[PDB]
Amino acid sequence: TTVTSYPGVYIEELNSLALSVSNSATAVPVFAVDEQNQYISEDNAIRINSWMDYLNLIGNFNNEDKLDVSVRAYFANGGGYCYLVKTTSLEKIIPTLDDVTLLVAAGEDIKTTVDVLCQPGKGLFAVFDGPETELTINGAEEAKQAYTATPFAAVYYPWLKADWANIDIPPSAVMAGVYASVDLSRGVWKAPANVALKGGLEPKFLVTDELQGEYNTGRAINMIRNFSNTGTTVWGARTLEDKDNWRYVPVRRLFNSVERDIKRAMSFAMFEPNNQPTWERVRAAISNYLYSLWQQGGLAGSKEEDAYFVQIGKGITMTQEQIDAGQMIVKVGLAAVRPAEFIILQFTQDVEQR
Amino acid sequence: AAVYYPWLKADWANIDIPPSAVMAGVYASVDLSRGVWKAPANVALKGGLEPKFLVTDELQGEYNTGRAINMIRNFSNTGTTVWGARTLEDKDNWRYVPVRRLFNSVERDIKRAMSFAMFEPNNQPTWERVRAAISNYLYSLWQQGGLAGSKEEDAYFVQIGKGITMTQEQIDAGQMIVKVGLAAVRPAEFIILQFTQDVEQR
Amino acid sequence: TTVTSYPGVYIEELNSLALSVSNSATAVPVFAVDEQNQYISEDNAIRINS
Repeated sequence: TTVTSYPGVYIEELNSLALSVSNSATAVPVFAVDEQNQYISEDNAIRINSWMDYLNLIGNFNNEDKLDVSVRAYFANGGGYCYLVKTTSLEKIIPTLDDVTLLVAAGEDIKTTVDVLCQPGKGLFAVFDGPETELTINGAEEAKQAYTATPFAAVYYPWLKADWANIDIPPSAVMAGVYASVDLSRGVWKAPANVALKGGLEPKFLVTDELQGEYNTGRAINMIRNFSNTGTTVWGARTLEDKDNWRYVPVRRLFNSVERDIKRAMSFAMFEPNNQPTWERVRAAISNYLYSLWQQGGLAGSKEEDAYFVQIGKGITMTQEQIDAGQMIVKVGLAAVRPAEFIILQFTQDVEQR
Repeated sequence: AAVYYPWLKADWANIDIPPSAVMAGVYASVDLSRGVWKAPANVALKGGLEPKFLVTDELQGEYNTGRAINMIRNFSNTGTTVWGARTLEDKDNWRYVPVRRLFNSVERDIKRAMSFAMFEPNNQPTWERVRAAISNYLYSLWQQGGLAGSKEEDAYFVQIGKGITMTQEQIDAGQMIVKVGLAAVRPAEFIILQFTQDVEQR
Repeated sequence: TTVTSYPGVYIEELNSLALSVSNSATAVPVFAVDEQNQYISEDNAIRINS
């Protein structure tokens, strides 16, 4: 540590491992632009902040082209900054980017590129757009066949039609803004459904309630439905996967933003020597992040011993021989809240029975 | 030994700087600031010099095994940082340059102390001083966190005495034998994170 | 399970078998229509809701 050579006063500042977890950039999307759009440069993530910032790329032509309408509809719903890449070089740019967590298809049919991109380790929940044609109720078995069931996706059926820019707006770029608006206003764990679309755009296809019955099961297609109380609202929080674990886009995107806020904090404690002083700081810094989500109501459970658990230590999670290979193992439990998809009400006339 | 791949390029002195002289200063900066047992990787280079060759992460996958080559990699959070603590040997004992250079600085600080007790006659008064003086050094490293283990009976052990480490016939040849155990800490090379949705299971 | 190749942070999500039993569609009938009824298409389960 310190060497003492000459008689004098030696100042040395020993400091413990200071570890804290930063939460930032929950929903920052990317837009796979149309390949024909000549204004996006080839193989460069040109980044835009606002619509006046985007308008320096192209000063006119808000009316016709389907990318140009989509990013205008994106900034109207929710505020964010988005990168614009061509779909030809989509798989080359996205891994070398800072925070891209919604690979949003602005009507470009990039299902194969999404499956190559997102492994279970990376993250970046990627929304899709529904089929622009009519979906009847008895043609449900074929309309689901085009999408392949993966828990990193979401489909939204009715393509939207607005007053300005008379071409049909894709629903995926519209719903991309509602994600960043909900994750900013009420946090990431609240489901992005049941929020009115702030832009003045109506669904082109009306939604029967029985039509949503046989589509919102299996690899579900969420449906934008307009009714009289709140206007045109999004009405689906299900992803493209039907099992008990990963059924919901709030329960999926909470496990993205927790597994990315901790991974940035683990870069500070990267090459620290792992013993009992080190993994007490890593346990206490992660458990304060998972406690702050529990006080905000993002995790279910009555008290904090049930909402989460974190376990580091020789013995408990890793053996001695794994320490000799230099790999410390952190087990993290989360009980994420799931939305009330079907609130049911049971009415009894037996009040003394209880 | 230790190898560091990308030769560095700086603004001043436009010839290519070798990485070995650059990494030599980071060793003396880490060993002074946080001690010898902390791994000399994950420290930004204070000089204004960038790597001449960019490092792909998959390129480091098949080079950081076997007789490994450590790689200086620049990323956006901390700048150009050193990113390897492995030596040129792939076995379980001597895999790391902190676990190697701790066994150099302990086996040289004690060897200078053994010159004072060099020709002392070895009996029960002598090797009680040598046992108690070495065990206080290995206790001071344990309180600084340089040695793993829960309590001091597990972090180290030192054994001198007729019987235990040396026999009677080796005393008659005049050679006393000191056995010293160390459990040096090894760096977290691959921190892995396992996420479960079963919180009442634990 | 997991392979460790390069020094870094590895996220792997191990999840237990989540199994739950869904109860739905207890009594959904089919109607063998009359063979003379020309409006039902041949060999196709035409489905009606209301």
